[PDB]
Amino acid sequence: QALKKYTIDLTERAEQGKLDPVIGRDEEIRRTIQVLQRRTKNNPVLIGEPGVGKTAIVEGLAQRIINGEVPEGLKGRRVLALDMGALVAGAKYRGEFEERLKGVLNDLAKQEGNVILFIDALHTMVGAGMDAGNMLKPALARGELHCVGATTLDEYRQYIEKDAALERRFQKVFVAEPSVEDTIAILRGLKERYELHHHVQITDPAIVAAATLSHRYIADRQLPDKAIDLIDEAASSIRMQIDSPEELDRLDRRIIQLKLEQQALMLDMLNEELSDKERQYSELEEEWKAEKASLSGTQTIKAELEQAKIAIEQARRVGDLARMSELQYGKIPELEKQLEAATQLEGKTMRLLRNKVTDAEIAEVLARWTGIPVSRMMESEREKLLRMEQELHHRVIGQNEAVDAVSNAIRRSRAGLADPNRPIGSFLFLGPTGVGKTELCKALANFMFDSDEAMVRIDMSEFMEKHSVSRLVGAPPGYVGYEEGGYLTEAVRRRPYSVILLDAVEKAHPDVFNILLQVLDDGRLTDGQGRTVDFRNTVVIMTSNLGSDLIQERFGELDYAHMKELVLGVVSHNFRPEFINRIDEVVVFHPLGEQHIASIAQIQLKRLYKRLEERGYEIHISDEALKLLSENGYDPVYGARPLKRAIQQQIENPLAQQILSGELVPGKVIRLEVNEDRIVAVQH
Amino acid sequence: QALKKYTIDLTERAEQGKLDPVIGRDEEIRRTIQVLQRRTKNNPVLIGEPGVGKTAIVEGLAQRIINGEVPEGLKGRRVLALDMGALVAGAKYRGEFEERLKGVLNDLAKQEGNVILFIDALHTMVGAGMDAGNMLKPALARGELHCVGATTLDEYRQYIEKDAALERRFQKVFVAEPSVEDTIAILRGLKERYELHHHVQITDPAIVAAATLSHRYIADRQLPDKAIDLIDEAASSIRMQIDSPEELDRLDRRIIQLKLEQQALMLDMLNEELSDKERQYSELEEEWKAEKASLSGTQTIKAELEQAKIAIEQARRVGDLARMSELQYGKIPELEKQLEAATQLEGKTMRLLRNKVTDAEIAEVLARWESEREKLLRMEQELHHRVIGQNEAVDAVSNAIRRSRAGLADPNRPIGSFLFLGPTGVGKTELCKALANFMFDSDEAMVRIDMSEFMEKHSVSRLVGAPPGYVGYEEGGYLTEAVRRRPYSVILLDAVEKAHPDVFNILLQVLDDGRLTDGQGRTVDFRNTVVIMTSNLGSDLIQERFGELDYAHMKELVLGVVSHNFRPEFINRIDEVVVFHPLGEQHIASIAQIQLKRLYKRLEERGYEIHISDEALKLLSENGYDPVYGARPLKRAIQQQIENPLAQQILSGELVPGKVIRLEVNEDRIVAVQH
Ligand SMILES: Nc1ncnc2c1ncn2[C@@H]1O[C@H](COP(=O)(O)OP(=O)(O)OP(O)(O)=S)[C@@H](O)[C@H]1O
Ligand SMILES: Nc1ncnc2c1ncn2[C@@H]1O[C@H](COP(=O)(O)OP(=O)(O)O)[C@@H](O)[C@H]1O
Ligand SMILES: Nc1ncnc2c1ncn2[C@@H]1O[C@H](COP(=O)(O)OP(=O)(O)O)[C@@H](O)[C@H]1O
Repeated sequence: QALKKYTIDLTERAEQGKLDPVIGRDEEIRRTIQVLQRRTKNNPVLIGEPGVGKTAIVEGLAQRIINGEVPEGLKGRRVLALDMGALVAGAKYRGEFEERLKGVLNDLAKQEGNVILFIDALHTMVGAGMDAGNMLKPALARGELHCVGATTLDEYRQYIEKDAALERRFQKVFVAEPSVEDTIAILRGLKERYELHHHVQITDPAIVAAATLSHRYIADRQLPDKAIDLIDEAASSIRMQIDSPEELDRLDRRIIQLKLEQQALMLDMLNEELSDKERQYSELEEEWKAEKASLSGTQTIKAELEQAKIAIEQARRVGDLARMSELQYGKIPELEKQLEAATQLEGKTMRLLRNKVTDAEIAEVLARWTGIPVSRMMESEREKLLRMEQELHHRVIGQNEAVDAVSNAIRRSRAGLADPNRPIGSFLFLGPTGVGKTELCKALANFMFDSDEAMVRIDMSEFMEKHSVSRLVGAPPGYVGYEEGGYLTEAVRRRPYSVILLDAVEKAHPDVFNILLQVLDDGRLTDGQGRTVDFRNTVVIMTSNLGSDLIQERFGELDYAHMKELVLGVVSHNFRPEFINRIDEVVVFHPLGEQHIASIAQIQLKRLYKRLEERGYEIHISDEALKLLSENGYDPVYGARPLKRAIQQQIENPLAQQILSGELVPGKVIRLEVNEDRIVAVQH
Repeated sequence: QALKKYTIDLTERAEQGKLDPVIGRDEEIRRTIQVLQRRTKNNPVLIGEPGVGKTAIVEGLAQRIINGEVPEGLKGRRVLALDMGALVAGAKYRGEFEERLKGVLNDLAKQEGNVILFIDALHTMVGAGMDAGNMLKPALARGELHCVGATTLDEYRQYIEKDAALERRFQKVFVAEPSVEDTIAILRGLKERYELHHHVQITDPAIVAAATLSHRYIADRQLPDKAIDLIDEAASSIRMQIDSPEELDRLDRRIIQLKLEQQALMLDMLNEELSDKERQYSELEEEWKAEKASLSGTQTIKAELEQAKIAIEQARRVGDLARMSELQYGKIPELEKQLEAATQLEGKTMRLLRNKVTDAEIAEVLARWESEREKLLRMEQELHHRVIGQNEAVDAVSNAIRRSRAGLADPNRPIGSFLFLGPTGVGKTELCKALANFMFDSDEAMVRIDMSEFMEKHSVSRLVGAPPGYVGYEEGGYLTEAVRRRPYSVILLDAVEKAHPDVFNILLQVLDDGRLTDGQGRTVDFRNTVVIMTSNLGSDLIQERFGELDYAHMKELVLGVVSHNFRPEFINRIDEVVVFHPLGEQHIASIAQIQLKRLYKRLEERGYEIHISDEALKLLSENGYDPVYGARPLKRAIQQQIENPLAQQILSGELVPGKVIRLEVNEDRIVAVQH
């Protein structure tokens, strides 16, 4: 024969129950049977992005052939899974490939249409060394084969819409991703399957949270394959933690260590201590065996329940009379209620932990994938949001108003009250140059997701040309950066949960504001390569200096409201009404006071003492030296980077020179005493 | 059956202890035990760079199966290692290979989901002749097979990620290269193995030095394989030096030579000399046999100690009562103390020697294949070797190396920042190449980029990285992209006086943190390099008044001149400003002598012998040296004024070989004569 040599008889497998009873998908099975009951062009192809269960649609079609939900044009049909890889890979020679394939077509035509041929990965058939299309073509035209394809949409439009004859030989059935609730229903059927295998239980809140958080976060793989990945991987982690016991291992190491100690000593007391620890070890071991026996009985009774369900389906196919009522009314409710009695018994007895996969397990598995704070406000990030003013003032002294505004913005977003097409929050930082624009940016990226490195800083001062705009969106096809990628859009597509930091957007060309109009309108910024860039998870922050002299000269005896309205008017003179129209909340910075400069110096002393204690020195400072640093590092035009370069040039250059001179000794208290113009270090 | 015909039971070998004690890798065995117990994707493939013991990760999984340290469902599995190579070519028929593999797969269907299959180099399962992929692509989805793959990343990315009916029956259990201390941990168990085969002793400082030098120097292979091969080859080296001596060879050649002479003379005295040397040879031979007997007894009783350890482990597994305490209290301490007595006895008697493995043996195995002070002294000495002159600059760079390579400076700043001030062509290129030839051990382990061409606005668009679709684009980038090509080198920016303020902004970004991104979004670090610049105005002040002035106030005056020309804060972040003198007579003489050395090497390999006169060297010194260029006019003047009349005369059929070819002078020429 040929058919047993190359194909996989799926109806025999579904008759042996080795498949998945996939719930739903009723319209796609209907449209596949609409195609398969035609006269010519009997060839549906199942098209969708991978993971959506096109193989499962074919297997569910086979299960409906076996049970008999099909019309009277498919009953008794066999479904055979041709393996396109299993015909190419023997052909060394001229015409041994076509030998096999003509053998397959003669045996299927001997069956006389009684065999629905199934071909998975149909885009292997076309380019496989003329080969396989130009023999199947006279059979696919006359309907004497019954091919069912299964392919990704990209391989469809690449390997078939090219070759138009084999395009019209087939027929599309567009398969869409399932919904969230359909994903939940699918996973409920698959829970009822999977708890036979991993010997555990699954609580349906973990199922719905798994589906929702997988749809929220995993943006490469698609439903339901990613949800099944999460559920199965958590089931395997719990199958580990059945036999992971740690306390028995600690007690065994303790008793063998005290055994070696007592055997070396042969005052004693250790016969008594070892007897107590052996008694505790035996009790924990017997409790462990009791838990194992409980889980074994629960698994066996769950397996007998599922075999009873399979047997009552056997009675639904065959048609025994008393067997139906007997199996149902006896076997289903009593086995379910003592399955729940075993469930509450395991809830009583599992001290040595879980057999029920909770949502925290899903959080641990998805955190091992990516690392998001996946779950909700867990009173650690939530109290962080309740002290988000304090959390931002942990690193950024001063500028209370913008801290409050950004805190309110993220408090709106994490509660789900943002308009979910816009990005998380637009910001127009104003005011004096170099106070903590970038420090608030770093602190925001820090206490948003990870750290200061989950950002993209873009100097907008460099973009002053038309081809600069074509750079930062991406060059259109047939041109240059279309080879070598866009600028902004690639930086977003690498870091999808990030912060975009612009720098002096007023120094940019007067048209990049229109790209920002698209950004702050809807957060899709279609690049040069024609694929969308999704800003709905990010935070766009823009910095400027359009009223730095205006704010520094009028901060005295003017409140926050008049300052905001005045700088709104001035920015309206500079910018356009559309651009400031799309902004969520323009904040206004104020100039710095000398106590804030002293606080910046304090934080620099904190980080410098940390670095030099990692180096190995114990250094103290007089506050007079702090006052000299504060007076030598502020100006109305530059701000606190004068303090930074003053700290660098007056500490980091001379004191490290004194260290490298073999002068200073690690461990000594090093008081940074003052000079007339400098700071001297002593060894005391 | 066919399992006996084509598989390798790992569990029987670990059952009889033939395999290796797997050390570490708890996490990867954990991830393997996860992926082995799922319902889908039930086939891991251990993926990493090759030779990191992926086979032994499977073997340690098998050992934990035998020792019961696995979860409950794995308790009772069988690990079988199917060879891709064992199956191939018993076939003249049209697929006898396929028949045998079908018989194996039916046997694994008969074993009913128990046998866990091992295959390494899973790409060979994909293409080897249906051959092994699509005979098993059913069995890799029908639950009758639990294969454990093992391959490199490249074969996974090609031959498995593509094949979409195979792509989701496999997970990437990533196995990384173990660290130095991890490799130490792996070696500390197999040291027990690697003495019982080679009859020697291994010491732990040699092990950590071997791991350190292996990770530092051998870069073809990786850890832990290369450290293990160093240990095993050192064991072979000591096995050779014990089993095979030198003075015995000298004495044997001497006695057979004097035996030849005495047999010839048949005055004598040689009967007496030969008898003395034969007595000495017999004494050394008997001492050598005594040493060999001592080492034989030592290693036999060491193997007895190890078999006592194996026997007390057998008594731990079985549970005999008197055997445990008997084997412990008898067999361990007396055999250990007389093994140490044999060790100190060999320390007394081995003269004719070595039985241990030391770090000197590690150096020997590395050569037949320690950092800061030695590298400091070798750096300074090679500075005095290659580049002539500029000993002040030698000391300046040596001071900067002593300041930066102590580690007590900022690791967020670039290492070497300088300004070469002096006339051109004096050896600035030579100094850069000597820096490169020590610090990265090649002359072109560096980057030379001139800055004199970048006076216009097209400097950041030509040095850093161009906008898309303009002049400086299709070479990549001058400065930034060379570091992406060579992250391990030294950077030069000659003629920085012709710069542009964007370049000064770039260099302040360099001297701040070293990170710098081009116009298309690639973050490039500079801190692992050395950046050097040049100017030629205070150099003209040097050419004016280097004589009768010092070096330090010279440095202060030229730093003031640079402060006139450059920004003070721009040159403030520079580590050290150096001064280059005009080399005048003796260094010109030396570099001309170097050019004469390479000329003499080529003319000696022709077969001549040429001696220069010092007067002709003075003519070359006066004709080639100039105050504006240095010595590249001296190079072409050497080329012309020597080689062209010389090659004129040699091809004249004139200068006979084998004579002193004296470079005398004419009134204006440099002529060679024959006498
Ligand atoms: N409705 C469903 N009910 C139950 N399981 C499903 C359902 N749809 C998909 N699955 C499961 O999803 C997994 C694979 O889904 P598929 O859609 O078959 O992925 P796929 O068909 O292999 O797609 P590609 O392109 O071949 S990767 C199997 O474990 C199926 O059981
Ligand atoms: N409120 C603050 N708290 C702590 N440190 C700050 C604060 N404001 C500024 N700094 C320091 O001041 C400097 C300002 O630099 P930057 O923010 O880059 O310039 P600009 O203020 O023009 O945006 C930063 O380098 C930062 O170290
Ligand atoms: N746990 C371990 N401890 C020490 N050495 C190991 C360990 N595991 C493997 N090795 C070494 O790795 C070598 C095998 O390399 P392997 O990883 O099997 O090959 P490949 O390069 O094909 O992945 C063996 O010589 C073994 O000594």
